[PDB]
Amino acid sequence: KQVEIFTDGSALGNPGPGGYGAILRYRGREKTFSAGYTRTTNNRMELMAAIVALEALKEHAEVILSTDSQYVRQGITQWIHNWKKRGWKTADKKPVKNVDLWQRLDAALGQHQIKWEWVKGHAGHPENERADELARAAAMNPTLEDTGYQVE
Repeated sequence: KQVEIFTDGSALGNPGPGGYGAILRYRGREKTFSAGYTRTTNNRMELMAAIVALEALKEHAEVILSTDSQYVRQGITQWIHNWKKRGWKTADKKPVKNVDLWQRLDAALGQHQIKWEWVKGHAGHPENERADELARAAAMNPTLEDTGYQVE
């Protein structure tokens, strides 16, 4: 009884309009999530896609989460454990970039058993390609304010 999640996010500027797409599959069926923000970044949308998909889980699960985001992979596999040791601050004592979303992702995660699948390209990954199409459509017609976005 595993849940398969496929996520992607993108933006059209640095900061610009952006959006996310997430696909959840469980016991044969599929659910889709997508929303666009007026001023955000690619990395924030890559993170938001995973957050929204995991927050949709209403009971503890065994999850296989597939994403091609290098940023999410680096946070999960390289950075988050050390950021927690340092109180979510860098060496210059500033809050970690996108700390709001990393902390929200950590809350959305830790209740589930997650196997991360770090995919590279779209070839052979149709759900990831569709998640990208959803994110791009959302970026072309954004409705929400990414209140946590901060310059730099």
